[PDB]
Amino acid sequence: VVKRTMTKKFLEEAFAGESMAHMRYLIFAEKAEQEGFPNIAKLFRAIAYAEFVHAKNHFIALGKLGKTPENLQMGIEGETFEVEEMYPVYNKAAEFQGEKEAVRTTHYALEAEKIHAELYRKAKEKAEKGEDIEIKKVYICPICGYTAVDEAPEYCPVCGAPKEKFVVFE
Amino acid sequence: VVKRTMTKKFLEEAFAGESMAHMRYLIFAEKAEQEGFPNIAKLFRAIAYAEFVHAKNHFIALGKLGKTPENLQMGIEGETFEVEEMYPVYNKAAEFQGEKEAVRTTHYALEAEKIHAELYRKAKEKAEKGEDIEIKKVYICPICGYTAVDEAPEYCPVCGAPKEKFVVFE
Ligand SMILES: [Fe+2]
Ligand SMILES: [Fe+2]
Ligand SMILES: [Fe+2]
Ligand SMILES: [Fe+2]
Ligand SMILES: [Fe+2]
Ligand SMILES: [Fe+2]
Repeated sequence: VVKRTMTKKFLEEAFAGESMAHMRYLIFAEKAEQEGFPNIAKLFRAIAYAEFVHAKNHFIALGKLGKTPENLQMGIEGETFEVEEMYPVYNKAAEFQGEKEAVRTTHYALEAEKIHAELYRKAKEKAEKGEDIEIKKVYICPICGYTAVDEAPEYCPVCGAPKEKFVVFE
Repeated sequence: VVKRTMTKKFLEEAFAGESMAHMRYLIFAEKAEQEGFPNIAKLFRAIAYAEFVHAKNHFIALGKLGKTPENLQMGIEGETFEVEEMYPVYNKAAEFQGEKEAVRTTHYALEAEKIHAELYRKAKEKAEKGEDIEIKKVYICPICGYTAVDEAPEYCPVCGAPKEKFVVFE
């Protein structure tokens, strides 16, 4: 595990950089697919995977990956920070500055992170005891990220999207 | 597009936070699968997709998504930044501080970003004239992110992993 202060900071910066490169490449892969460049999309998805490999390498070099219950706990703490501190403040500041699009994107994320924190707390209770959670499918709204387990609601309560738009993970 | 300075900054910070949560969750999904919790793995994967949605929303609200040629150009500049500036410095610093694990993860990423920059330059040439690239598959090394289009060397030139371990995008 890396211990020296400057190298640790540089790897955390590189982790952030690789995560953001991965994410832009996923966003760009979807746009290329929509514009009629399916091979360009394939290249973006593939390079996105390479940047996952690089960020995973940095993250393990920093000592941050543990067993499932501990990884769930990191999930819980991050989701809790975004629900209680980060997104309420960023949403209030956007409203204060009149930036309606940011009001919306921060509202969307906040309502979903409330769900994520609760799901990871239910998961951790099972993983603590060596059990897997019993969920069969998870549905995700592709507009706002709203997350539902086992059945999709009739429409998304956060953005109003129809049940038919939800993405299924089975 | 968001224009006020503080809101823009908070959206950039939220984009970084959602990217890193997505990346953590993909890393955690793989560890859950290895430890024998496939339903917790499925949960991490679906919630990572929700964070893709939230990041993509902030990224569009900042006005950073364009057409494929402009997105490739953002690719080129980021990859060129990592090759000529960021990784050489972080790698030399890790070496100076004796942090061999960081020397290795920065070396792995650096050699692959060299290839990414060149692939995106080749892709943009075609995109900016309305044509798709012609590629069949892309191979990615799961140890260091080495990337090869159409034909792969029999062993990864950076870490030595055999071609059978490469992840194939087709
Ligand atoms: Fe990378
Ligand atoms: Fe979340
Ligand atoms: Fe929604
Ligand atoms: Fe999120
Ligand atoms: Fe790269
Ligand atoms: Fe490799």
